[PDB]
Amino acid sequence: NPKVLKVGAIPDQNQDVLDKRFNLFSKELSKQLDVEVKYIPVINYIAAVTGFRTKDLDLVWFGGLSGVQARLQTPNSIVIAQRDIDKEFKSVFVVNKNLELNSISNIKGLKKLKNLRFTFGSENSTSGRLMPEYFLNQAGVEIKHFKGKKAGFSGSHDATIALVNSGAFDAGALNKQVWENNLKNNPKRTSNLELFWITPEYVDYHWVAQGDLENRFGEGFTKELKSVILNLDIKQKSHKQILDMFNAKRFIKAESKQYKNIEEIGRKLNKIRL
Ligand SMILES: O=[P-]([O-])[O-]
Repeated sequence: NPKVLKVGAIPDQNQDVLDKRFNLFSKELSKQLDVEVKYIPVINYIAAVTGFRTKDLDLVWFGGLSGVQARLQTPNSIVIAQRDIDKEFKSVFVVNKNLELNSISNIKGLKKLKNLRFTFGSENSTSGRLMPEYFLNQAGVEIKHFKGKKAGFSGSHDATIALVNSGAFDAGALNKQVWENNLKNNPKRTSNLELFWITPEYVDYHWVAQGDLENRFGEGFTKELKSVILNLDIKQKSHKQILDMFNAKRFIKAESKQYKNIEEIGRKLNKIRL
């Protein structure tokens, strides 16, 4: 249906959170743009990229890696916006309390994760896989050093927390904002977990739009869409509700140039391929 603006997102958290966030976002866009807007869930990160490529999705909340992948597969698409935090984004490594492992204050301490059961997030996660693996490798830790000579891939930051919290895995890595959200608002999910390490900064999440929206929605639509997202205003109750779900005071401009380092890291780890 070409007259519906279809919103998507990488499934980086439990579906209940995603539904609430993206349905509220969609309703606000629909009011301001005077068009039908619908959030369309997907099963995994690959499905977000491929749904964008096939034009089943028009406007998608991507991670750094998955947004790079999507824009490579889908030429002439548009980087729309990000949060302030997405310019200086971080991961956390977490460990199960039962290990009695002390936190570290230097990257070389990641060697303490060798011979443990370790899970990443999605195979295509920036904060849950790509950057954690990069940092592990800098410490001399490779996937083959983990218990079983393999790592888990949980598919989402909430799922990583749940796996380490249950003792299915000893350790994992995830989005630092998600870790903090769970720690405060869902403390039972984090009862058996301790913060192990906070990573250096890198670029992450961003909105990506199709390049052809004008043909369906009229001249100037993409500009209007970008404007609506950038002008979301913490002082307005309905905007606040949306913005709080993104753990942000505002959205800001983002350009394709800024994802060069993620792309290069992706190439080095053979992760540009889905
Ligand atoms: O790509 P995102 O899960 O940090």
